[PDB]
Amino acid sequence: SGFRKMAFPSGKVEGCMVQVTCGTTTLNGLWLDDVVYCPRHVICTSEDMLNPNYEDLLIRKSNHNFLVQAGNVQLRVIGHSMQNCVLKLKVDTANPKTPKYKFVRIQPGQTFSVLACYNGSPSGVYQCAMRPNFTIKGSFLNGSCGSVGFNIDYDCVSFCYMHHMELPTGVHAGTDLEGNFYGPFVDRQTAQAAGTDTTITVNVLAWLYAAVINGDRWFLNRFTTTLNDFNLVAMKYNYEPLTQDHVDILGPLSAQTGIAVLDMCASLKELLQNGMNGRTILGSALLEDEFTPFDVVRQCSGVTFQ
Amino acid sequence: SGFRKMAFPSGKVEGCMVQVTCGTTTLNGLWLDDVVYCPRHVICTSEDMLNPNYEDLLIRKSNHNFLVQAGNVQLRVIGHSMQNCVLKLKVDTANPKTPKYKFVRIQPGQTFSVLACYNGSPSGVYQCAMRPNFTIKGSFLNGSCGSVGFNIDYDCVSFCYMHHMELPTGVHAGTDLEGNFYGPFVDRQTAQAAGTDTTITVNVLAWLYAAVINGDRWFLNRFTTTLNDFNLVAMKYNYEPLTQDHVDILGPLSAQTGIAVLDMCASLKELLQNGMNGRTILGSALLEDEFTPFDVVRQCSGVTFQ
Ligand SMILES: CCc1cc(O)c(Oc2ccc(C(N)=O)cc2F)cc1F
Ligand SMILES: CCc1cc(O)c(Oc2ccc(C(N)=O)cc2F)cc1F
Repeated sequence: SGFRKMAFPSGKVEGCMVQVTCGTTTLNGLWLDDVVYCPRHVICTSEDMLNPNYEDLLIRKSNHNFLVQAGNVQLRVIGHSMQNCVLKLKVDTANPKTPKYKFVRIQPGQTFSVLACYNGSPSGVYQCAMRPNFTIKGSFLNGSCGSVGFNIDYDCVSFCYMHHMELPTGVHAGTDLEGNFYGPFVDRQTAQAAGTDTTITVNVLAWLYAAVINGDRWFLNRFTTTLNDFNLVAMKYNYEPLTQDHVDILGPLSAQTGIAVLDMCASLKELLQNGMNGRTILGSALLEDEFTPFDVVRQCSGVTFQ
Repeated sequence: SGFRKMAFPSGKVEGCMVQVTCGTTTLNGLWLDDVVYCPRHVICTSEDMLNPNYEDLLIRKSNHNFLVQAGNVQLRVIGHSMQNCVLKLKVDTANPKTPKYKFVRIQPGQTFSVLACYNGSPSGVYQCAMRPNFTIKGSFLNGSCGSVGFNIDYDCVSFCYMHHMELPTGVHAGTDLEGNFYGPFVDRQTAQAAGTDTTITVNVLAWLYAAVINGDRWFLNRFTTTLNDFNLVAMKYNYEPLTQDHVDILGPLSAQTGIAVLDMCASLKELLQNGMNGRTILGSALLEDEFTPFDVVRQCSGVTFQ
């Protein structure tokens, strides 16, 4: 019993974290096979983050300008290239701790674990979601760039995020492992403001099913609704519109608990219109939206990883 | 910026998790050097959890009755002994992934990371606190027994919890790694109810400092108070009494933010008496008490682990 914000085991990713230093800038890199991936703004100095021309800044960089340190050993850089907003540093040693892995570009609403690192050393792990405005609400300080977000399916690590920037509002932005930013953000210290932080409706519903499974049932009402009628309420509270795809994805949780998806929507509707009246759900006083339906099934069924 | 429920990197502990099977019962064990630690109720059957006599049940067990599997390899058990509520299974192979480690019995209010496991395979990691009633609010399903809680100080893993039981109320109980239960709980399926779940006052205050550091300052009032006057409010809301030791421990956070500890107490007092009026603090609608002062400093300063 009990439901917690749960991250994947980070050991497979810890063995891939290295320290990359260019000039006086040090951040983290990801060492997979014989390539080290890191944010391209490692080549930037302080005066340059306002308006960097990365192509021009890279002309003055050779392989030996990139210092890559794994633990206490220096990796030999034998080639380097820029792919979008990441650099790929070819090293002469394949990472012996390389796990089975994929590179995935996730959709908004999807969750992943972040291994926060500093100077190539892991500091902590927590669970994140890609917000609908393509930011993430993480915990990152100076030097955390290059920290990655990932999912694990048994023995395969799916890397989906690399941390690049912190916006003036305290939220965070980054790229996939191909170097393409999530959302409209750029690796420049400029005026870029995040859009509306809408709530991930399907995730709240999943979390409500998780609450029912674990004994929190006070919010179950006597009402039902339709997708169109619920979405009229979702729009007012800046909730994502619920689609039939979302209903379908919640099928398994609906079947296990015997509560029709549209019944749970009517329960959510009452919670949005009347608040929680000082009660709590799974130890929270607000509606949680960073659990996916698959996360709930995983944690309520005990899926492991080899 | 940003403040998150953050667990330690679990890689050092993942390499120690094994599967222990006795008869038809399978749970998790912790393999350090040439000893495997696991809950002693691995030797129990279903009819036996009501009133087990472990000394008698152990008489019918030999070394070869304990099947210990690390990954896909069978470990050779060459000795076994019961220490309080854990079994120590001497194996003939030292764990080559053994990290620097200690065994620590933590105090209530202290936090730690849990590596939830099933069949010796890690499933996820999350942060927990030892509640003042000596329970923990975890996420454990059948087969999770033997999962451990731990802290890391750079390169030393301090193991402080092994999971044993789930109470009828959905909370969790366990032992230190010497086999002594936290609180009055026993490894028997009996009537044992948890006491008052009081709030860890010093941890809430630490978390309020973390909020100030990250830009949430609306709760800062114009008032101050005394320890005795604040504690009169703490008692009403089932808060731990604050002591001078607690004030001293908050010194560093007080100095960094320039807010006297007793000023922050007066802010907490107003929050308890008037609620949050629908606002949030660090993304929460309730007062969080599972961050220690040391946790806040760690996450706000970027401490790493080698
Ligand atoms: C030119 C691109 C660029 C380079 C930087 O080095 C940079 O610096 C930071 C990045 C992230 C954080 C944080 N806390 O996540 C803090 C930082 F100072 C920002 C930035 F856009
Ligand atoms: C005789 C001692 C004993 C043996 C058990 O095997 C047991 O079983 C469970 C333990 C923990 C959980 C959970 N979800 O944490 C679930 C369980 F069924 C309980 C118990 F007291």
